[PDB]
Amino acid sequence: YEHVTVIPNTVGVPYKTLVNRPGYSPMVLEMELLSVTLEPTLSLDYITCEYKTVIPSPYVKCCGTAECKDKSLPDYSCKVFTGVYPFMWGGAYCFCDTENTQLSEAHVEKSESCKTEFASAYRAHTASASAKLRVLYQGNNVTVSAYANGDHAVTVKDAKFIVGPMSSAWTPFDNKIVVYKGDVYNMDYPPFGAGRPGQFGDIQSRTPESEDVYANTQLVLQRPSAGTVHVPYSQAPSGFKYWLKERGASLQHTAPFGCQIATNPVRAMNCAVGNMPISIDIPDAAFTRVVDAPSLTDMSCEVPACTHSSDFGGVAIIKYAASKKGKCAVHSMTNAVTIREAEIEVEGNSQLQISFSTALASAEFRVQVCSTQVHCAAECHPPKDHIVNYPASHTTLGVQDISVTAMSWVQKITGGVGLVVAVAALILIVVLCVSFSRH
Amino acid sequence: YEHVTVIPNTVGVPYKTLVNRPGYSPMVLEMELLSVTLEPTLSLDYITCEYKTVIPSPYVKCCGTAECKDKSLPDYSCKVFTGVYPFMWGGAYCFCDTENTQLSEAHVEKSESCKTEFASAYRAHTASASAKLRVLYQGNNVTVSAYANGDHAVTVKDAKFIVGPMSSAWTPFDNKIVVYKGDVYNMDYPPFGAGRPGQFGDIQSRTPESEDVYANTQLVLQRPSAGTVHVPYSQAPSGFKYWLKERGASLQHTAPFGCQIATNPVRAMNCAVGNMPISIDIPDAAFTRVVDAPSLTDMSCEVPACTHSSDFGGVAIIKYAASKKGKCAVHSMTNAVTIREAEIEVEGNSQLQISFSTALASAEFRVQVCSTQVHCAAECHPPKDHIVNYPASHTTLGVQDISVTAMSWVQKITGGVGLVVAVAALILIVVLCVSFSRH
Ligand SMILES: *[C@@H]1O[C@H](CO[C@@H]2O[C@@H](C)[C@@H](O)[C@@H](O)[C@@H]2O)[C@@H](O[C@@H]2O[C@H](CO)[C@@H](O[C@@H]3O[C@H](CO)[C@@H](O)[C@H](O)[C@@H]3O)[C@H](O)[C@H]2NC(C)=O)[C@H](O)[C@H]1NC(C)=O
Ligand SMILES: *[C@@H]1O[C@H](CO[C@@H]2O[C@@H](C)[C@@H](O)[C@@H](O)[C@@H]2O)[C@@H](O[C@@H]2O[C@H](CO)[C@@H](O[C@@H]3O[C@H](CO)[C@@H](O)[C@H](O)[C@@H]3O)[C@H](O)[C@H]2NC(C)=O)[C@H](O)[C@H]1NC(C)=O
Repeated sequence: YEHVTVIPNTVGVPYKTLVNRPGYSPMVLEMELLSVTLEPTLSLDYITCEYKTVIPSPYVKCCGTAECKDKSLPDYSCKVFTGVYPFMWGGAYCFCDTENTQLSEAHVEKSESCKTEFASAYRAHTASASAKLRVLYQGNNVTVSAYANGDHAVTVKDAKFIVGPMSSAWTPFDNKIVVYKGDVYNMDYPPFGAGRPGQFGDIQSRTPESEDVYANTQLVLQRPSAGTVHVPYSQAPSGFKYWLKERGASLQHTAPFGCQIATNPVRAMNCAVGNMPISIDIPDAAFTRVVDAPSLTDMSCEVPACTHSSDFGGVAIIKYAASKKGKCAVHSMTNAVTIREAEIEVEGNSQLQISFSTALASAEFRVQVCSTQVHCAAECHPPKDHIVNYPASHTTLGVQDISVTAMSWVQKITGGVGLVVAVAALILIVVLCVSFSRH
Repeated sequence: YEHVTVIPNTVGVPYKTLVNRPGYSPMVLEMELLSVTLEPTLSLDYITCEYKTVIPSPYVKCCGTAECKDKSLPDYSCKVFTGVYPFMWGGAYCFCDTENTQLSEAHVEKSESCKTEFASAYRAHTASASAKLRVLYQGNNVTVSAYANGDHAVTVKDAKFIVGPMSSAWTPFDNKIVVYKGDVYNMDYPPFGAGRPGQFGDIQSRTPESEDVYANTQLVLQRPSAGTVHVPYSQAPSGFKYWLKERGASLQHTAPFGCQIATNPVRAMNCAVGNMPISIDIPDAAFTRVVDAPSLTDMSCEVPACTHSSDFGGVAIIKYAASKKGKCAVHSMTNAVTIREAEIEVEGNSQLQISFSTALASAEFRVQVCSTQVHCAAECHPPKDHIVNYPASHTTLGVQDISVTAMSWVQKITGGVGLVVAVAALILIVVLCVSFSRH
């Protein structure tokens, strides 16, 4: 028997679905999402890391001008400085006083640190949804791990589960993301081969091991101080280091819908967005024939206490006369009231307790305790605690879910005004009918 | 100088773009797409292959009944056949005649061939476009390899190229594809864990080396022939082998827009879809000053022959007076006519020869050479050949592109009728003005 139901994508909140298969005693399955993962498909664009500026020892010609040679190195710069008379610890380096010329050169290489310290620039396309579902089946807890794209069937205890597709394609990840050691950011990183100095992606490579490096640090060689050999330069500070200080909050801190973000692989977990359809194929052996089930008659529901405290604060006691010893599934007939127990045991003339959660001011609801139904009603009190550390187990209320006392007042007021109108309307109708009787 | 142009997404067809930078001689860059690749990002769903049915030697018990326990193997089946009296070459196996029972069991597992012969069920999301472009930069042929997503700047001879994004997101691949070898199919393969017997996907695994195997072959054990030791069974033949015979045409042969399909990795190549924006950052060194360039005067154009073939039929002879020896760009001022040569050499008082193609019955166009325009005119003949094995070098014909003789006829006819109306209208206007001159 194939049963199709839909639950909210909210994680950690159990939902109950009634499987009503004619000829068999009603079955109730409790399903809870333990984990929902949206794993984006990524394509690496480039690696950003700290750059190393390489400055080979300067070449000094005591007499005669040095010549520059072009090189293909990532950001090669070379300049000749005439009129230089450098000193070493033991005295002037050159015999020549004025004809001395220095050749300075420098280039940029990706640092050895880039092997472990780097940010990866990725493009995200679509997400592969995956979910772990806890199901109470035949009274046992079975965990179903399946892809939530609607195309993965998982069979446990001969029950086949289809999960998804997701009702929402929403993902916390943007088209372009940057990943740094567990921290994922949504940013429009600059195009490969066209990065800018002092900004993220100033030095770029396609892979951490690639020797193909783009660099735009605008390295400029300056004239050495008189009497010295050092090679001064002006260069934009690594955009990677600046980014690390200016990263801002990561997606696990900024994402909507309470999404948890993790890396290796990049994952968005437990995003409370949309619904997740579930289809369960339940084998005939799993069902108990109606005639083989206890029949419950002479039922009466009493509700000794009710508080709409979001944690099954309500308790109801149901008296019953069971035809025989056995088990019966319990289901609420209204969405407004959720019952914690999926099944109870029945025997003879006795009573059972059920814990329930509702937002209702007045808990008017019906309960199916096996094959028969009983009507429950109560006045529910508010909680004293303003804040809790858990999501409500009950659903929200509509405008029609006001209290019984409030409804009585509304009916009396509405009826009072409606009666005045109905009477005034009748008087006018009679007068008009008379007015047309005098034509 | 940043020049932004759009090249139609056609491979093997050269396009001319004019770079007009004030103060410098006009430059023409010839661009040709050599290869355009759309590479879909894939996520493997499962592997299918030919299955092996494993049948262990049958267990025969003599005076006694055999029994077995259920196993977790992918499609395990076990049955006990009573009343068996098997013979071997030397006589009956059991001393007992009727008390004998045979225990037959079998299961389905991936064959040893699945490591080599298999089909991969992939999910295709979006494609990363890339292209190889030929550019006639500075009179030389420069090959640019770049991603075509608006990213990946490529610098060649100090000229920086940005390619894309593509004007069309269209791809030949559906969201579900199946890859066998060099063939890719747009197949809506069945959900994992829920394949059907005798059909593709009857046996499934997540990876070629995975021990996680789903199988649905309807393997049913049959009673053995009397006196014979064997385990007969009814099983649906491999759906993989059936699929191989029923594969049909692959996307390589069925895809629209002339798309070429290849695998390892999966690629769609040279699809004639939409267009591809190109932005070129051209260094000032690449431009020649107007004063340094040759200046042409006293230009005239004649066309010894013209045929409006898809090839470069039609030759224009242009006479010129050049102030200096040198070279300059040649550009057509009309889209209707394309000139094969991008640049020519000019000297003194001489003539230049260029080839062009057009769909025009009457070729009327202006040619800009060294910033001087000359007007050409010709009567073009139709081609004798009906079909060629190459795409037209010229653009399409507009509704306004009518021959000069035909245009003359239209003007004479339209003018003649318009004149009759204008005269008739004048007569009526005069009569009405007279009518209103009464009283
Ligand atoms: C099926 O599982 C549910 C939920 O239990 C959770 O999921 C399971 C698969 C396991 O991973 C559990 O470790 C995990 O908690 C079971 O219901 C839960 O039972 C536990 C006791 O085992 C309850 O803990 C206590 O409950 C009392 C109630 O008065 C509290 O006072 C205690 O402070 C403490 O919380 C837990 O609350 C309860 N959860 C719910 C929603 O009812 C369920 O019993 C199990 N069924 C079977 C047959 O295993
Ligand atoms: C720049 O490149 C173009 C195009 O050439 C193509 O791309 C190059 C990068 C190379 O890969 C070439 O192998 C490739 O074809 C050159 O124009 C082409 O020149 C060739 C001759 O070298 C022409 O082939 C001839 O065409 C005539 C036509 O009548 C035939 O009779 C000959 O037998 C022969 O096939 C080719 O047609 C022509 N292509 C076009 C569109 O005109 C170009 O010369 C080159 N320039 C430089 C400086 O290298």
